[PDB]
Amino acid sequence: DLTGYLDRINYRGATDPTLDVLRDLVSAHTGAIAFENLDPLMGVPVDDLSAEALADKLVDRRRGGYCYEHNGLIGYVLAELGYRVRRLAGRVVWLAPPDAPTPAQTHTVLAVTFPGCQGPYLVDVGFGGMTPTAPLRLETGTVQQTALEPYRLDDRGDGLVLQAMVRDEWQALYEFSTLTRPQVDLRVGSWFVSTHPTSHFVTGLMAATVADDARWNLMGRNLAIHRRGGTEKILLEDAAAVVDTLGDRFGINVADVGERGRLEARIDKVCF
Ligand SMILES: NNc1nncc2ccccc12
Ligand SMILES: NNc1nncc2ccccc12
Repeated sequence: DLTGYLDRINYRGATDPTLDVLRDLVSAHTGAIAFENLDPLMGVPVDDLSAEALADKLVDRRRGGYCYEHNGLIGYVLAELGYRVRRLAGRVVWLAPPDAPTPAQTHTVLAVTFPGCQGPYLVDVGFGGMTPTAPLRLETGTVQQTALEPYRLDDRGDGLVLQAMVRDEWQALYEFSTLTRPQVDLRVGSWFVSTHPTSHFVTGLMAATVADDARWNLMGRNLAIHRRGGTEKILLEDAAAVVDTLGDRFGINVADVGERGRLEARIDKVCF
């Protein structure tokens, strides 16, 4: 299974559990496998978070996925390579004020260590739209510049909060505990966010990729290309054009979802 994954992300480097390999893997993964919620949008739950199910979808079938699928898959890969992987749970606070109601635990991230590491590293390749394209030092206060935006971790209560410089200000993305969460808890969270009528992944369409000094973000029919210099926004004309963008620009095997007419009609009723 390891080979199939490495070919999918077009990785060619060494496979020893080191910092450089972790960097190169995260970079290759985020540039190759899109974030998408086509399953929950089409009424297909994300329930099965085993190595076999995630590799079947994200590698063999050339589909994307969301946080549970992305960090699930890379978590299994890193474990096989010799990294120590702990799975964590998070609450998403992006664009919300500090007095917003407590969000559900619907995000999952990884705490990663390896032979000779000075400290633990945060790995998150599943936070569609703003996922860090580098492993980040799991330490507070330090500004950590990536290939795209800079990131910063801060101590918030009994846990931590990940922040990123978006446009002109520091934005809180998600807060999380560093306590290990059992697989079953992650399944419960993934079920909620993929099946609940109020979930943004059920009511709408979201897709995201990086290629390579730019972010390609899609919210329904609204396509945004974020570069270091600025941002360009494209209003997609119809549901048919949205599907084309998902297949071409985002590299998703849209045929896997089923008949294109059904996907177009779902996008038409939801986004238009
Ligand atoms: N799939 N996990 C996620 N859960 N809630 C909100 C999110 C917002 C952006 C990206 C991923 C998210
Ligand atoms: N470097 N500061 C930055 N701040 N906001 C957005 C960015 C997007 C791409 C690259 C850099 C960015």
